Amino acid sequence: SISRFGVNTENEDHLAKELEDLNKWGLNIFNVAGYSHNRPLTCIMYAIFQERDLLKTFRISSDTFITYMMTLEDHYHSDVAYHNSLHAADVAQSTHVLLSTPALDAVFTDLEILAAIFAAAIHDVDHPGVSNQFLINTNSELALMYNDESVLENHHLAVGFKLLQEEHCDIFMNLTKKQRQTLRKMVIDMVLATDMSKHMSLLADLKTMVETKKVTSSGVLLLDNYTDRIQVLRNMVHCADLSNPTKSLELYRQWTDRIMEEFFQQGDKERERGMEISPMCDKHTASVEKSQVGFIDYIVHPLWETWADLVQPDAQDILDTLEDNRNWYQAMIPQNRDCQGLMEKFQFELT
Ligand SMILES: C[C@H]1CCc2c(sc(NC(=O)c3ccccc3[N+](=O)[O-])c2C(N)=O)C1
Ligand SMILES: [Mg+2]
Ligand SMILES: [Zn+2]
Repeated sequence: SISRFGVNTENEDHLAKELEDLNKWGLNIFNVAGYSHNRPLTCIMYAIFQERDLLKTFRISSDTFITYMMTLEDHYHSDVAYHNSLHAADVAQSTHVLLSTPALDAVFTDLEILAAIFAAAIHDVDHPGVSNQFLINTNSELALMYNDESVLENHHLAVGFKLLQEEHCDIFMNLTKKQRQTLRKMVIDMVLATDMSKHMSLLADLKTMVETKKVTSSGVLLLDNYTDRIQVLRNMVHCADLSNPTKSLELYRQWTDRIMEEFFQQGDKERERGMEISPMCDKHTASVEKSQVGFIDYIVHPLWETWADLVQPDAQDILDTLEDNRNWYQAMIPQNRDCQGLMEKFQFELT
């Protein structure tokens, strides 16, 4: 029923109401999902692009764009609990908001805007619901093909890009050859940066950026060159990928249930195979609450606190919500040694 929102629906009134919060951190993608015949990704990407006049700027037809997004959305596994199209929509919509932050006003080109939103949308496509390390230890075709390096993240790129070639799917058809090679380079860089094994190198570099930042007379970050811009961008996308815990508790509890169920599903495959069970993946032993606090203290808060620095005072509410959600889980509970599970799970790579 009628694609002005690019999707079928029987509650355009409630879909519209919900898309009023398109530009806000508080948008509810679960609701957009429920009012779009579970096409949250197609729906939110279609809204974001009209909102940013991106289809105009890059001469992308509504049909080309809906045809591609639909296909991209088809390539997220609906039987995977967390890494399905709801996640991709969320990260896309979250990048859209981060891009609007006042400290970054007019800092990026339209091409960079396009790349960052596209990267967010494709960053987990065709995710099988198991980790890089799982794929490597079981000798998956994907691990062989990509030499055990950012295996899934290489696959998300191949797939997202491959789908441009489907009939009526080339949303970049009208870019210049130069724009296209620049977009490809930036998206590759951003999607590779969503590999959690890089989290600590990302974060160290973001801290250096923070410590020597410059802001204009207005109050807006001064980003000297390409190198500085793509670095903010790769951090922005990693932040969006890690934004679940900074969202209202109503939303984060749902994201938590989902990733826990996907972790448990990997653990069962590990148990079934006689493998050691990855951290947080053993349903018989996991403790969500304890894990929440550790994950927020060791991974999420250190990052968002640095992003909040970069763009101060813009991200203060984000940081506040994050601290409230942490204390919510903490209250249910009756340091390096303690962080060891996260280190094992994320496999931080030295550089
Ligand atoms: C106790 C739970 C709470 C939520 C959570 C985790 S781990 C986690 N996220 C990740 O592990 C993650 C983050 C960035 C990129 C990839 C992943 N991942 O592969 O799961 C979340 C979350 N909702 O983002 C542990
Ligand atoms: Mg990923
Ligand atoms: Zn993701």
